[PDB]
Amino acid sequence: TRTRGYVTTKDGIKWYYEQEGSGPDVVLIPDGLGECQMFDKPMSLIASNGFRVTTFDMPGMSRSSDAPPETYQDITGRKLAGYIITLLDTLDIKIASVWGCASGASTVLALCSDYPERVRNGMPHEVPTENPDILLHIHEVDPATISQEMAANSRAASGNVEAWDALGPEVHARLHDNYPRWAYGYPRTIPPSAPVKTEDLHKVPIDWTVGASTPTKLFFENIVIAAREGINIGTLPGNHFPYVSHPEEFAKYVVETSRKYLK
Amino acid sequence: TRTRGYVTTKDGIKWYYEQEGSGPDVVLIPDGLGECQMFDKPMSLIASNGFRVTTFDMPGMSRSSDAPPETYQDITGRKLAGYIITLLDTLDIKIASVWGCASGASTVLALCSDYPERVRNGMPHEVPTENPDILLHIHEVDPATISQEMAANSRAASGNVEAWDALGPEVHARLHDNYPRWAYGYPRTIPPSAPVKTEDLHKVPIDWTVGASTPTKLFFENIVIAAREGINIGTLPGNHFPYVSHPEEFAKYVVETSRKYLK
Repeated sequence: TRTRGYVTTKDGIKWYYEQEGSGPDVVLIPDGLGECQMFDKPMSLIASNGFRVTTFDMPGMSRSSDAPPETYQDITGRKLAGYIITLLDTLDIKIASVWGCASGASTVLALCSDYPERVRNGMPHEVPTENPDILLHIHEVDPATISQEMAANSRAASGNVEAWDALGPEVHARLHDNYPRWAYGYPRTIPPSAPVKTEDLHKVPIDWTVGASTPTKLFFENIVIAAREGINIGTLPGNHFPYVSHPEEFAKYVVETSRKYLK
Repeated sequence: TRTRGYVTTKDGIKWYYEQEGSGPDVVLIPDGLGECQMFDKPMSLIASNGFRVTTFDMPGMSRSSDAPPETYQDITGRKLAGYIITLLDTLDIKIASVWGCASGASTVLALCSDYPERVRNGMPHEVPTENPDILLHIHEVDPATISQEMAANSRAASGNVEAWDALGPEVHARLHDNYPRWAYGYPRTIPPSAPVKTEDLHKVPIDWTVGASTPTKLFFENIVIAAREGINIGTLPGNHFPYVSHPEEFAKYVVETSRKYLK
């Protein structure tokens, strides 16, 4: 049974979150778009394997939109990690296996580096280290343009346009409003702040991934860093949203990976 | 400037080869298709930067078709390297900077591992380590189907279909006949013989690349291996045929990369 709710943390954010299952904690941090409904399908799969899974809309995004502007402006992995930690304390989550793509991945690494005690294992996916030229000036145009552009960009990187489309009108309407907000506070500050320094990656176990169909250059640097640092690195079917494109495989990956760090 | 002709080596191969320029030797080994006309444009560029460039059609392919059956069957990097050494011996090329993609890349590595004394530096591109899904049963259909399917597959991996097409009707007619032959003796034996062990990679300088637009999973292992072994690794624009898709950029890479090892 899926638990759905809202909670107001001490930092003023009114979080929308979902939980399912019991057992060791698994946390699914969304990507930059901050829409946790993208994890709906995988959520059940994971939970069914003896895990309590928690996900949520990111501050200022979708259902967690009632939050202070600072929580969605000048965003970095560490900033977002700070918020997550507060939320986890509020939900009494002591330690967890954390997944995250893009900014969510930056957050995972930030958590791995600065709050090692709260992380059982980190699963970052496509950590932004550079700013694709397709973005670059995405925070200068009008909201409608950003929305139209980012929707096309996101769908293109979906790894499966059918499944992407099948997220539904509710989700896409929420995504429509998130795009501009994302554009103003993420692309410029997230990449440069990526916690990929040597000292950020060895406090807890890390299992890094990149989209199998993602063009090599986009996250080439992720692979080189992982390899050079001796961190498990691999691919997942799909591109930027494996949890949407290939929910069964995504679930299997998260379950198998987390399972190996449990007693 | 450019010389074009044939030379019959002691192994029975009647090679079609081309040379241009003066100075240190640079050898451009074609990919699995074994068509050296793909190097036409970049060859001039490289030759004009103070190098003597040598290229050729691979054994049993294109203009190098008059060759014993053995030379195009059960192909491995080492097998091809043996033929190349004989060719180089006949052309009096003692030491060279060698470029190679796919099977060509496997050959480069084979040369680096087994004939280090003949290699100034190796520039392998997209070394096949696994036989990709798309070519699992390629040999199981009619030759006409093989030609059609492989022409499509190659065009899709061209990195620039306009440039691919622009190789010309003559090249494509030759490629048409090469496809089936390549399918019978390459894809099943090339990948398993990849000289990518630790013992094959430290005898001479190597500068490894993968296509920037190539789907990550395809040559994902190339990146990990290079990085783990501390070998220079980067991307080149395009996909599988950088010398066709981005001739100028390709030529620049070969020149700069080779130039740095000169003494």
